[PDB]
Amino acid sequence: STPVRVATLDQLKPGVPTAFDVDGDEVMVVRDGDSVYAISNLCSHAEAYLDMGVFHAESLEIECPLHVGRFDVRTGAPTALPCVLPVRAYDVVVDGTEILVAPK
Ligand code: FES
Repeated sequence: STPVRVATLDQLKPGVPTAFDVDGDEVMVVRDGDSVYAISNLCSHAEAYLDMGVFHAESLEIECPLHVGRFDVRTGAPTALPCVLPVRAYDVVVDGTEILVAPK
């Protein structure tokens, strides 16, 4: 009603974060195994774009490229300084190989 289709699951390399426009909001999407996670692409610490940082599959953290703060991709929770405030997490469903993200 309606979500945003960003990509097909296998168009995403596992562990490689990308960003998509979801109804005006920029959203970082990343595959781990067969799971897909989505959070705001904008770091809460200062202006930086999380998809251009480093994804840590073992801990499910995205590391900001600018001051290397971290967020949990499952929840948007800040998990390493200097990030101290969470970013928005987006609900994601994979349906028939299509990755669908619920808009804000
Ligand atoms: S802008 Fe992301 S840690 Fe500073």
